[PDB]
Amino acid sequence: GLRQDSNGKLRYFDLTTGIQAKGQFVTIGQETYYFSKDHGDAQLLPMVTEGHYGTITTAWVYRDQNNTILKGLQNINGTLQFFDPYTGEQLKGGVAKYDDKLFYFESGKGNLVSTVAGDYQDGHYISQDGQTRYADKQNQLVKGLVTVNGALQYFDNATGNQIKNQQVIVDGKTYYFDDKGNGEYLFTNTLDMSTNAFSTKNVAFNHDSSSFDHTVDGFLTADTWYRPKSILANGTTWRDSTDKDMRPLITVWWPNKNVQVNYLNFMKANGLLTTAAQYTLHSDQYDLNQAAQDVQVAIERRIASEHGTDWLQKLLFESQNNNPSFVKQQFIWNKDSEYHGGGDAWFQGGYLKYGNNPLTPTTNSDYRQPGNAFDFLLANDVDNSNPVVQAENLNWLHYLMNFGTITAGQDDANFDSIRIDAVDFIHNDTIQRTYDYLRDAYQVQQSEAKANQHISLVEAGLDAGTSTIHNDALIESNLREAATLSLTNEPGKNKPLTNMLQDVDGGTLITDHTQNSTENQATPNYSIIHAHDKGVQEKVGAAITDATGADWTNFTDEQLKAGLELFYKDQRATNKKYNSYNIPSIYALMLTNKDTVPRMYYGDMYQDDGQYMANKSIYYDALVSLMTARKSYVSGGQTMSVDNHGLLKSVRFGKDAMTANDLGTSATRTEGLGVIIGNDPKLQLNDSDKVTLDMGAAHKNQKYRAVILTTRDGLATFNSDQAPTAWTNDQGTLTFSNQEINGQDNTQIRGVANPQVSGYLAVWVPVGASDNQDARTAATTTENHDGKVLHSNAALDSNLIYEGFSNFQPKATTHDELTNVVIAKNADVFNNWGITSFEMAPQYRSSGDHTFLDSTIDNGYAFTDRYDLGFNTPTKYGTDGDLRATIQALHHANMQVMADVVDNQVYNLPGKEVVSATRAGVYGNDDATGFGTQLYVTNSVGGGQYQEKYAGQYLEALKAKYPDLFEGKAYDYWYKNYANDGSNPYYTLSHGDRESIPADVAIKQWSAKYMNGTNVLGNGMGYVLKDWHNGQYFKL
Ligand SMILES: [Ca+2]
Ligand code: NA
Repeated sequence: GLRQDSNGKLRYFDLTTGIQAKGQFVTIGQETYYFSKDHGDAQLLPMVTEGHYGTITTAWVYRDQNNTILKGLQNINGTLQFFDPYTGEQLKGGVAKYDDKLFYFESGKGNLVSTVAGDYQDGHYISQDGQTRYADKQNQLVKGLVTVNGALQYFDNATGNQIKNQQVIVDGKTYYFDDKGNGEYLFTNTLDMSTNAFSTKNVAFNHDSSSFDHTVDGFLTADTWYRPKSILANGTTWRDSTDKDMRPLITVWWPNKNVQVNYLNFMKANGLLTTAAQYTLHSDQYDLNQAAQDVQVAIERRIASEHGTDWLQKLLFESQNNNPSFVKQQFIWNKDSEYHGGGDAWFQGGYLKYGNNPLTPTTNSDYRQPGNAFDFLLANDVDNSNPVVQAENLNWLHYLMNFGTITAGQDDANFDSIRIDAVDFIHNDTIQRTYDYLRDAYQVQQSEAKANQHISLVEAGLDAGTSTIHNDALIESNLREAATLSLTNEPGKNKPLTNMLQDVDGGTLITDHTQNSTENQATPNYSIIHAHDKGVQEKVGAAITDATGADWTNFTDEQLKAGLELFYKDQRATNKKYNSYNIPSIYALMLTNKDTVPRMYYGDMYQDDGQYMANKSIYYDALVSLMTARKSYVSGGQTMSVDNHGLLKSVRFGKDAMTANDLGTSATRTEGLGVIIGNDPKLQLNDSDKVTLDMGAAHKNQKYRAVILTTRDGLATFNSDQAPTAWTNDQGTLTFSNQEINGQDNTQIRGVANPQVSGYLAVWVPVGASDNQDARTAATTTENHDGKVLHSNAALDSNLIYEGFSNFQPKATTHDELTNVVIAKNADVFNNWGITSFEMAPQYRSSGDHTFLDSTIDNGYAFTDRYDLGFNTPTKYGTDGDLRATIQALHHANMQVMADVVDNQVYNLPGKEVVSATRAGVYGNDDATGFGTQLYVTNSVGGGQYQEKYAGQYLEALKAKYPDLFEGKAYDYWYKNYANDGSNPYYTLSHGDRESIPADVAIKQWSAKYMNGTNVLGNGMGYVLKDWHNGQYFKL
């Protein structure tokens, strides 16, 4: 070990190999020394006790017992650190010179971990032989572990090839080098194990499963206990082990030196070793190994004293004194070694993509191809490319589309249509096959009569190319996004309303409102401003976190209630910090524009500081008046322009009048409407200027009356002809000005700032409609020949969807407050507004696990058992009985009912397995991180009682009735291409070929073989134990 030479100089010789230590640091008993690179002579580095870490103008520094700033190399608390010799600023993640040699100080704590061969600033990279290399100032290849322009980097010693996206062992230390070759230290490896007689007795009794616990799929974990050959009873007397003897693996074996060091120091601090001896990353391994064997003595004495091991379970594996457990304190066994986050880690810290390993035959897969623009989002990502999962998705769809029949023999209690949740995150083949189901079951492709009985929609725009190719479902129009530019912002922050003249998705036209006199041209679409998520969840989220301090995905009912109070107070004020401006105007656009199906959001009409439908919003009357006027008056062609005062003027002509010169039928006279919208609350007209609405040739010399007028304090609303009136001239033009018409207040145009309008809003309809005029157009049975399921025409436009929930509804405190009970009770209210399609929330039982917003407010999107729609105990919305009664009531009130189909993910599956994992982002793209690729313990097995009962149960019958669904099939779809030069995305026609699928394999419970991946779980890169020297996993 430590030995003096002839002259009394101290030198060090490794305790196992006998190799002299030179140019390195060694801890010996209590002291840490450096041994010079020349003669190997010792220099004692004094232990710094007392003193504290601080800051300076902001840079961390370290001050001694009496407050002096320390400079240079320092031995602090059994670590070596380096502080700039001028500023005293601590170095972290870089090199410093000592003894004219370079040492690296890791980025986490600034601890000295290694020697670096050289530091380079003046050479240059080259490409040779298909590799990247680095040439120094003399144009000579650089080799080994070096720093280049301040980055730690590694060039293969033999070739000079730079290493990228790999973990590399250099001189006994393990590093990761990223996609640019930029490195980071991970851990110091253990040299080699004791081979004394003591160690031979710690060896495992055998390799059988019964010798180890906390195993998964035959692999060992950090939590594993094992049966040794022998037990040092009470620390003194070796005996053969029995089948009742188990000891933690981590009392005898460590994955790296950091963990062994931390282990000895932890056991020190908890009374199982007392010694002046310091244990550091510079300790001789021989001493560390012996120290661990000595801790065993003290462990065995305490096991004899306490007649058991429960104290040791707690000591190593539970939180003690509000600290993480010993295991969880270790880098390789915690989230720090998973490198969470990144721009592609949209939720939950990001994702782990599953792959294959020869040692994991039960979780391997031949599939896992995303087959769409996106892959991961949340929780356990379902592999919807897998043929067995595709069959299961058809099973579940059929279940939902026959839920009343299936569960109660009630054929009037089944869902009619679907929303495809997270459509761009699931494989195109399952989307195409889903649309074939609906074609097979309901003949939607035969005519609008059938298609319009089953109006489905997806959560995407024009990028949902499987949905647009044959318009099997509505895509979302660009109105929301356009309105967010020009209407929803505070004064001074809106763009001009000219962006509302065309509805355009990344440069592609969905529909043009300017002079729309045609049909069957627009892409069938739905228009919204808000939804349960969109435009909402992160604004409430901010009132919550602001009033409370909680995070937007995880809070208590009490903190939520508080945030909602602030939220609604803000909503009802003119000056809004959290809430959207101009909401009634935007609804006016939605509810009068041609060539769309509008969707009403529940939360724009009702407030979540009340139970379902209890508290009307400030906008409620305006939206009711607009839905009422839509049903009575809205039909025919559209025109739209923005005048010289910035006012948007939108006219609908009435039934059968497509252009401004058409006369239509006798019905036309009393149909049509005009809308004037401004976004300038300071608008003032001069005395001579006019604002005109050109109502058209069917509306000459005609009396109009208001639906909506802008007032000082809000909006005046009128649902009858008893309203202020105005007259068209002999050309059909209504004329407004800065003066009132016939002394009628609020008939003049002027900008206004108030809680319901920030700019100007007026809606005018012809006087004289009969009490139940209905300007809607019925669907016909005429056959389609163009290949499209939905067609954007007067009949499709006559539909109206209601999204009948909000995330932030409170839990019901009584049966009568339950959402689904209240919906059934109020079914005629929806009919009277003209709702034709009732979009219910996802009805699946919430996992309740608080791992995301959806599983904290229990909205139905985060579930374990996708067949459990409220059996035994209710969901947030009611029981399975309450659901059937709701669907019944809606149907008897002439509405279709939408099932929110969530194929993307499953939450909270308790059964564990082991699968190969790499970090990935939403796109399914591998991230270059330190975690690399590791076997990983996943929470991947489960489902629930209803998945067990129903999954796969319908497949044999479905293959008999609709055999085509189980065949392979060629199909086309549109594919969104993004341009290099920053010009608009463009669409190309892709071909797909879905596989044949089986009907005889059920997914009764989920497992990893059927998943693409999972959100990161925080277990670490090395929770599944292996030999880090050679990468070999332990396996029973
Ligand atoms: Ca997915
Ligand atoms: Na050694």
